[PDB]
Amino acid sequence: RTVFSSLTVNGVDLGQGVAVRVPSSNAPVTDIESDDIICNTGFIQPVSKTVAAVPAGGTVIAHFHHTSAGYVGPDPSDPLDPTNKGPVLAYLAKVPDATQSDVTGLKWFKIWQDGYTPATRQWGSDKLFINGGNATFTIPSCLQAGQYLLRVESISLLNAEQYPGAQFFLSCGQINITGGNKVQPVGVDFPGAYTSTDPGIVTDIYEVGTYTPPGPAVFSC
Ligand SMILES: *[C@@H]1O[C@H](CO)[C@@H](O[C@@H]2O[C@H](CO)[C@@H](O[C@@H]3O[C@H](CO)[C@@H](O)[C@H](O)[C@@H]3O)[C@H](O)[C@H]2NC(C)=O)[C@H](O)[C@H]1NC(C)=O
Ligand SMILES: *[C@H]1O[C@H](CO)[C@@H](O)[C@H](O)[C@@H]1O
Ligand SMILES: [Cl-]
Ligand SMILES: [Cl-]
Repeated sequence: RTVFSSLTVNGVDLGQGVAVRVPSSNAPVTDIESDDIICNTGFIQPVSKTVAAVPAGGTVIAHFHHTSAGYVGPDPSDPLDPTNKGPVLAYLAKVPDATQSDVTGLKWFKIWQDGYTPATRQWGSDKLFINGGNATFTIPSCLQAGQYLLRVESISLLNAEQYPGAQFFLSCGQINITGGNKVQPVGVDFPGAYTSTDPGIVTDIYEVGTYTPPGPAVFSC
């Protein structure tokens, strides 16, 4: 179990819960056809009305911790329980207002993921753990400036031998991309992009040889 609950933008920590819609607990989303797959559910109120200004090309850290509280000292399952092998993924969607409550019907493009490396048997979850919950990635430099949601997700495949089984731990950050260019990427639907036939979602981790994370290929400029 894990929760994305804070952001750093080009080395500046924004603060616990700031510009993130933080779920009330670390309970997983398990239904890929639920609207809960978009940005989770049951947000801590009142939800932040901060929209983090981020230059296109800028470096963002999405901070995962074991619980919705963020860092509360030593915990062997902070940022996640390391037995919970799986990928880490980041997506953006262009939105009219990054504080708007309705997150349905958006078009999500993947900007980063950390899957599995067979030769080292290392998962993105392992790297996330080593990195103290820091999922660090850059915002594509060519993107159209404006308001976006930043969906960052940790998937535990520990029990993903059938569907339902995969456990999805995700939140949406609220960002305002500045500078940039004019690229408006093709995105996918949530729900929709993840299906019960995807070997990225239905996976026996004790029988993994190669692994491909679910969803579209990573967008690059
Ligand atoms: C995960 O990310 C956190 C949150 O940003 C990392 O902590 C931060 O690390 C930075 C960069 O090394 C520290 O910056 C330094 O600040 C000191 C003064 O406080 C200054 O003298 C240096 O010039 C430098 O800019 C920052 O202080 C620190 N912020 C925290 C701890 O809140 C953390 O290291 C990352 N964890 C892992 C395992 O990578
Ligand atoms: C954000 O900052 C990182 C270093 O923290 C760079 O690697 C990246 O190019 C971007 O400037
Ligand atoms: Cl746990
Ligand atoms: Cl460009």
